[PDB]
Amino acid sequence: MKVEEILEKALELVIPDEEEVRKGREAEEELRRRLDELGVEYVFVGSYARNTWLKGSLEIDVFLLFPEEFSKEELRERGLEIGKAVLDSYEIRYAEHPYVHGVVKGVEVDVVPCYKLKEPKNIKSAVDRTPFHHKWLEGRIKGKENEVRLLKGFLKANGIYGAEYKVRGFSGYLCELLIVFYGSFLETVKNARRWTRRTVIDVAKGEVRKGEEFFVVDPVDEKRNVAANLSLDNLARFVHLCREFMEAPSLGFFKPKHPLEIEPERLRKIVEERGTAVFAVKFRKPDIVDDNLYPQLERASRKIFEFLERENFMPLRSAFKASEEFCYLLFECQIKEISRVFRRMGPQFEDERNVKKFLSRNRAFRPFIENGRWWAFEMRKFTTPEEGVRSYASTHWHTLGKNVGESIREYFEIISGEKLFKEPVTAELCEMMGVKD
RNA sequence: GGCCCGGGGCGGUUCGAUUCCGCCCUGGGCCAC
Repeated sequence: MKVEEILEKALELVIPDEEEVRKGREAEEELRRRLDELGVEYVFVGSYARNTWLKGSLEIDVFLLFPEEFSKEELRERGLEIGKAVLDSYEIRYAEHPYVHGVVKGVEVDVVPCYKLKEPKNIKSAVDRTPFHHKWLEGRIKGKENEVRLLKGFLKANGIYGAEYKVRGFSGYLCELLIVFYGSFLETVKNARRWTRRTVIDVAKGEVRKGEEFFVVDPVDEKRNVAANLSLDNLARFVHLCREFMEAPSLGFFKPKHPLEIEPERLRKIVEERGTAVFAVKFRKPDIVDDNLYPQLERASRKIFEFLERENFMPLRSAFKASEEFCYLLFECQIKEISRVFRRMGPQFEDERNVKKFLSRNRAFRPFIENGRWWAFEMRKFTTPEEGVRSYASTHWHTLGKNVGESIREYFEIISGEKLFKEPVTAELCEMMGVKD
């Protein structure tokens, strides 16, 4: 029931069993043949190549090596041809550049094209840095693969594994660098506890120093931060998870948390107990990829949150959720209703010039003096958050992200009350309000 | 697509805007890569 005892049973969840392992080898096997039969220069990389892949995440990455002189276009065309010829089923995919994804003997395969080079410089695209990352890692990580898996399993179970924008967590490469640095998962966890937002980990120099931000310097490129897209709050959650784990080790830290859905009735009661304004902006989800969508949801969410705060509705927290169908921007405010009149600060009494201009405005209530300066009562255009966001979203749709904003412009509604509790957002709402149990 | 930084125009808002809320062009860096 102590750390060691737990990490033992935890392996069971992160390490792939013989059947899954065999499936991958027989696949790498066949994949090899097909490529040699065309005599292509390739190099398996990624977690499959180093046996650092998490149980259930089997996927083979194959990078095709091309001469430095070949053209951008050449690589994609030939990469496509090759990928086409070797994959049972395929499907052009995209990221920095287009690439081929498919399945061989029942397993996911990625066929990426890149430039065969030597020495980190000369690099043209992040895909070229992958072989170097791989080289630096194969020798150093050998023998610690299960330590890598515990860390990945740990981060994954707590919703902070991937480095894509939907997650903003720890990339797999980062996890392997951490193991190489600390030696094991427990050592990584024990030290992470003393991590700060100013911590800088330098694998190449085997050093830990203070910086302006959390920086895990790439062994292959001292200027690149591997934890660049790890978010401040996600770094905080990890640090806090590590402290709690070392305090009360549990297998539970490696098991995915249950959705724990709730009945809209209890949710309705909670919001009533809160006395707050809970509402959502619902619009149609743009047909774009997560990497473009979620950063936009954050912006749209932030822009409106700041509108709510400068408009005095005392926002608490925000959230958002995407579906195949729609997107929801969720909000909770302390002010369900603010008055019509508010006070605008005017000039100091001595400034005759500005005072006259300030008093020249025809207002409904007659301005007054208070502690040396003039003030005026003014009337608002809206008195409820919902009412405010309807105005805001309607005229500032263009500042809520290029795609999200264009979608909001053509359609969006504001839901609240029971009507909201029926939408697919209860999970996000409970998280947002700290509903426990 | 998003984030950081820096320019040239603008609009609305305000007693007063470089500085609030936004929009055009526009140069550089970063991120998912």
